[PDB]
Amino acid sequence: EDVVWRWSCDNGKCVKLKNDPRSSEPALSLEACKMFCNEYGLLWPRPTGEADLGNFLSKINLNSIEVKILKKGATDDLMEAAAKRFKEQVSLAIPRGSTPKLTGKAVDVYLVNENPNEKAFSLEMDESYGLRVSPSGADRVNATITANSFFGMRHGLETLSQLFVFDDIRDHLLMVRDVNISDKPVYPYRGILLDTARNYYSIESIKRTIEAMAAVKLNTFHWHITDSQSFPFVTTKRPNLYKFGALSPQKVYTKAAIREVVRFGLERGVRVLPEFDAPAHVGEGWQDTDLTVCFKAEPWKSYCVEPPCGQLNPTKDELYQYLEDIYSDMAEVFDTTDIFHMGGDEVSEACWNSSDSIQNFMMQNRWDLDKESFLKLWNYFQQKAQDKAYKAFGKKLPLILWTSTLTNYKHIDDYLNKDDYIIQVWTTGVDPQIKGLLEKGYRLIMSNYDALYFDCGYGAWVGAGNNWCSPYIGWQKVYDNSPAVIALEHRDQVLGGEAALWSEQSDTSTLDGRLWPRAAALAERLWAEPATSWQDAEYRMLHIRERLVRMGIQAESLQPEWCYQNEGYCYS
Amino acid sequence: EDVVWRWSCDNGKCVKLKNDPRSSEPALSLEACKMFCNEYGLLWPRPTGEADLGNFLSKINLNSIEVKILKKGATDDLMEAAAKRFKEQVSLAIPRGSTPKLTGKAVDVYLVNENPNEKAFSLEMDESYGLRVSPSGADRVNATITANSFFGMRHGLETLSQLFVFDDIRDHLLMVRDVNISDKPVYPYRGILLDTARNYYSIESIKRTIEAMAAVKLNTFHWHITDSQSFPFVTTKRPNLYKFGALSPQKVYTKAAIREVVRFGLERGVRVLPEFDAPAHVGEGWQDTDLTVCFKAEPWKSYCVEPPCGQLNPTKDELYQYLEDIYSDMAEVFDTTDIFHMGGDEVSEACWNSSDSIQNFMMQNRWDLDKESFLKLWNYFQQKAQDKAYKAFGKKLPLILWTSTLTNYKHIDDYLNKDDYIIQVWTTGVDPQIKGLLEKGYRLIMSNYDALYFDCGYGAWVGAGNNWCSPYIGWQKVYDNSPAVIALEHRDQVLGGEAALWSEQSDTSTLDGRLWPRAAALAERLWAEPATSWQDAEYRMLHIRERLVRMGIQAESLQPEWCYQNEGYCYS
Ligand SMILES: CC(=O)N[C@H]1/C(=N/OC(=O)Nc2ccccc2)O[C@H](CO)[C@@H](O)[C@@H]1O
Ligand SMILES: CC(=O)N[C@H]1/C(=N/OC(=O)Nc2ccccc2)O[C@H](CO)[C@@H](O)[C@@H]1O
Repeated sequence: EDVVWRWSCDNGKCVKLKNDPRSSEPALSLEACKMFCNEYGLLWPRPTGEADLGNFLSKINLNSIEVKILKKGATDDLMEAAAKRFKEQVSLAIPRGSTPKLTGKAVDVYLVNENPNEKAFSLEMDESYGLRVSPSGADRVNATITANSFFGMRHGLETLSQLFVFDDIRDHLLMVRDVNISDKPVYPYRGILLDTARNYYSIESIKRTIEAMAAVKLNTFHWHITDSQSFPFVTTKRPNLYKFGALSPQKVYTKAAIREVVRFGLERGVRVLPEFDAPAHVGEGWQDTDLTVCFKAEPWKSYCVEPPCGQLNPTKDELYQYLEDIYSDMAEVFDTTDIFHMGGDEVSEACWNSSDSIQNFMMQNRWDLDKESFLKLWNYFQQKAQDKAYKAFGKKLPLILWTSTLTNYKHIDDYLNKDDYIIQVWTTGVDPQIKGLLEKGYRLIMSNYDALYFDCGYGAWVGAGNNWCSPYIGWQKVYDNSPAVIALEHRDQVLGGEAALWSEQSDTSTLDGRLWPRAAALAERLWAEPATSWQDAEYRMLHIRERLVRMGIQAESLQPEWCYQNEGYCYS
Repeated sequence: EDVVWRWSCDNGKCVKLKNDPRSSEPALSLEACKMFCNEYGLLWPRPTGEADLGNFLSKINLNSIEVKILKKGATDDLMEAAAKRFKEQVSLAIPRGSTPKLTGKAVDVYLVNENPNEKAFSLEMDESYGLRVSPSGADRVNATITANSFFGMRHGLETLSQLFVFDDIRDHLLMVRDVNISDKPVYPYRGILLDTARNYYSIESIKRTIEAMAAVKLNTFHWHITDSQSFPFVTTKRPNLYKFGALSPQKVYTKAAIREVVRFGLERGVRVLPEFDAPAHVGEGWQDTDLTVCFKAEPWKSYCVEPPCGQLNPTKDELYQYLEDIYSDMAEVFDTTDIFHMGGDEVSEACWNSSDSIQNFMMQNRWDLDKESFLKLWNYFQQKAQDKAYKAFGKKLPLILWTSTLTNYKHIDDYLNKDDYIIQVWTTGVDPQIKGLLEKGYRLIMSNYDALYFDCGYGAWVGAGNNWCSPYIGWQKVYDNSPAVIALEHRDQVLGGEAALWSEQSDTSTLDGRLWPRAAALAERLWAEPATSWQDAEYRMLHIRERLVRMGIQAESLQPEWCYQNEGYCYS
C-alpha cells in the first residue's frame, strides 16, 4: 500500500504519470513537483518582495529542528511561544497517519528581532521580514528570519513552515534548500468579523479561527459580541445585561475567557478588536432598564431591518453611565486593541419616532419629527458615546462606524471627522459612497457585501427562498475583489479589508466551513494585492485548503481532489 | 449562573417571560413548554397514526432505565445492541456540561418484536410500531414498544428517546407521562446518496452519517463509491482498479471497513446500497486495461458533462469479466442490500463515436453512426452487465438506473422493463418524463435536482460564478417537495426519495453541514407525507437541528437561537 504514481512538471502543471520501475529518473511526489512547478510553490500568501525558492529540496530530520532567539527583549515570552509552536507547524506538512523517517539534515532556525521590546498593535506597525535558507556545513541547514518586530518575525516563521514538504513516495520530510524571501503586507488591516450575538461560538472555535487566521497572516479579529438577539459579554459593572441577555448561562464570554482569546491572538499576531454596536442592534439584556425602545416591536418590518427590533434611547442620561461601564469593562479585557468599533449600522427613524419621551425631547430642543432631525439625535448620541469610549480606553483612539445614513459623504463632516473615525464599508464595491468618502479624506475598511459577506447564499432564515445577499460568494470572487481597484488613487486611505461572518445562520458547528478557505483568498488579496487574477492562484489555493484540513479545520471543499492531483484538466 | 427565564404557551408559541420569584405558578423550561405547546411536541418525524402526548411530564432517574426484550429470535444481537444504545440516546436530551439530578422514577422499557427472526431489508418490510407510555405503580414508568419486526422496533426506540426533556431550570430529566403513538412510514425507500469518488469520506464520517440518518428514521444509504475521478472500492479480484484508482493508498474502502459500515447500518435500520456507475463515469483505475475510451479526453466539454471524461468500451468481452468480478466483490461485502444501483447517467455518444474499435463493431453489426444506434450499444452493454449483476448477487434483484436518454419513457420499454428496473429521477419535479414513466408502470426514487440536490449553491468548481444547480436549496424547499404531488394517482409506484450529496465540492470536512438538518426535512416528508407545509414544521425543525448538534453532528445553522427561544417573532 504505497503510492503508485509520480508527477512531472509540464508547462506549469504537475502531470500524473505511472511510477514505472524501469527508469533512471528519480520519481517526484505531488507536493515536491508543485513546490517548483508553481511560480510561488506552496506558499500562501505569496511574498511581495523576493520570492526565490531555488531548484532543490533537502531531506531533514523532524527531531533535529532547533530554534534560536538571537535578540532578547520584552517580547521574549511571545518569541519563545512562537518558536515552540514551530515544530507543530512543520508537522503540518506530514499527512495524518504517515510518519517520516528520522534521517537527514538538522535545521537551525535563527530568529533576529530588530526591535525586541515592540509588541503593540497599531496601523503603523512593521509586519515586514526577510527569510533566508541555505545549507550550513555538510550536515545542517541555516534558516534565518530577520524582522523589525515580533509580528514580522512571526509571519516569517509562518512562511518558513510552508517550505517543508512530505514525500509520501519515500516517507521523507523535505525542505527547500535555497531560499531568498523578502516580504511585507500591502494593507495593515486584514480582518475577519465574527458575529457571536446572533448565535454563540465556543471559545475553542474562536481560538481555532485565530490559528487559521495566523496561518495565512490575517491580523485582525473583529468580535461583534453584542446585538439585539443576545448579550454574551460578561460586564462585571452591569451584570444584568449578560444575565438577562445571554442565550444561556453557559453561552457567555467571561473575563478569563476573553483574556485567553486576546492573549492567544497576541501570540499569533492577531489583534482582537471588540465591537459594541450602538444605538441600533440592542435588545436582549436591556430589559427593566427603560433605556431601549422598540424591543420586539411588531410588526418588525415597520421598525427594523431584522427581528428583534430594539434601539437605545439617547435621551436618557443613565444610558451613558451604562455605556461608560460597558466600554470600560471591554477596555479591561480587550487590552491589545488600538481601535474600537462602535457600530452605527441601520438606525431606524420610525423606531425613535414611536417613543413619546424621545418626541418630547426633540420638541423641547426645537427639532422637528422629520427624517433630518433624527440625524441630530444620532449625532447627540454618538458624541456622548464617543466621550465615554475615550474615557474607557484612557486615550483618544481611532473609532470605527459602519456605512449608514450618518456616514453619507455629503453630510458626514457635519457629524464626524476623518481623523477620529474610520469607516467600514459594506456597500457594493461600485457604490458612489466609496469615492465620495475617499475624496473627503476618510479611511476605509473594505467589507463590500457583494464580495466579502461570507453569510450570503444559504436558505432564508425568515420566510422561504434564500438569504438577502445571495448568491453564495465563491473564493474566486473574494480573490478578485481589489481595494486598489475600488479606491484607485486614494488607496492609501484604505486600511485594508474584512470578511464578514454574520451569524443568523452560523455558529460553532459551521464556523470552519464559512470562513475557510475563502478568507485565505482575502488574505492574499490584502497581503499581496496581486495584479494577477484567481486563475493564477488556483493551484496554491487548492493546496492551502488541504493545509487547513491538516490543521483540524473543517474547511470547505473547492474541487475534486482529482483536480488537485491533475492540474490543468479541470477548467472552464 | 442559573437560567433567568421561563416560557409559557400562548397560541401555539412558547413566549419567554421573566421567572419572577413572587409567583405560585411552576416555571416551565423552554423544552418542557415546547413539548406541549407544539402540536407534535419535540418529535421528528411526527407520527402518522396516533400522536397522543397527554399533558404532563414525570421526573425520571437516568441511572434507572432498564430495557427488557420480551421475545427472543434471530435478531437477538440487533435488539440487544439497539437496547444498549438507548441510554446513550436518552442522554441526548441533556446538554453537554449539564448533569441531571439522580432522582425520580425508574423506567421499564419493554420491547415486543412480533417476528424476532426477521432481519432482511426489502421494499415490503414492515417498519410500523406502537408506542405506549404510562405510569407503573407509584415509583416507575411502563414504556412498551410493539412492532412486527426489528426495524419497526428500532424506530420505536428512536421516537421514545425523543420523549425525554431536560429541565435546565431545575436540572431534572423529564419524560412524557402519558403517551399513545402508532406510526409507520408512507414510503419504504428513504435515502441519502453519498458520492465518495469525487472526494474521499472517512469511514468515521460515513458511520456518523448513519447515526444521524437513524435519528430521523432514514433507512437507505446509497453509496456512490466509484466514478471517473477515483476508485476507492477495494476489489480483491481486480486489485489494480483501486491500486491505480484511489486518490491515495489510505483513501480506500477495504472489505473490513465496508463490512463495518454495513453492520453499523443494519443495527440502525439502514440499508447500505452500493452503486457501480456504468458505462459512463469511469476513468481512474482502468489504466492499462484498454477497457475504457476518452479517459481525460480534451477538450472535455466535447466528450463529457464534467472532467475527467471516460467511458467503458462495451465491445470488449474482457470488460464483462471485470464487471462480474467487481459486482461479485461488492455483493460479498454489501450483503444486506436487496437492490443494486447500476448508474447509467449521462452516456456520451461523441465519446463512443471517437473510438475506431467501437465504430468497427457497429459497422459489422449493421448499425449506423447516428445518435439512435448508440442506444443499441448501450442496451447491449446494460443487458450483459445486468447478467453479471444477477450472477454476482446469486439472484434476480431489483436494479436502479438514473433518468437518462436510455430511460426516456417514449422508448424505455425497448430496452428495460418495469419489473427489473427502478428509475431514480433527478429531473425537475415538473419534468414530463415523470408522468410518462409512471404511466408505463415504472417505479421511481425521487431525487429531483430542484429540491433534492444538496450540493447546489456553492462556488463554481470549474471556472467562476456558482455551481450548475444553484441556488442553494433551503430545508423549506426540500420539506415542501412532495412525491405525492409529483406522482398524483400513481404515487404507490413512488418507492420514496433520496437527497443527493454529490462530492465535487464535499468531503469528510463538510459532510455534516451538507446533509444536516436538510435531510431531516426529507425524512419527515417521506415518513409522514404531511398535507401541511414547512411553516407548520418550522419549530420542530429548529429543535431537531439542536438534537443533531448534541449528537456531535456539525449541522447547518438555520436561524438565530433567539428565534428558537422566541417563537413567532421571526417570520416573513
Ligand atoms: C452592517 C450590516 O451588515 N448590518 C446588518 C446587515 N444589514 O444588511 C441588510 O440590510 N440586509 C437586508 C437587505 C434587504 C432586506 C433585508 C435585509 O446584514 C447582516 C447580515 O448579512 C446583519 O447581520 C447585520 O446586522
Ligand atoms: C445523475 C447525476 O446527477 N449525474 C451527474 C450530474 N449531472 O448534472 C449535470 O449534468 N449538471 C450540469 C448541467 C449543465 C451544465 C453542467 C453540468 O450532476 C452531479 C452534480 O450535481 C454529478 O456529480 C453527477 O455525476
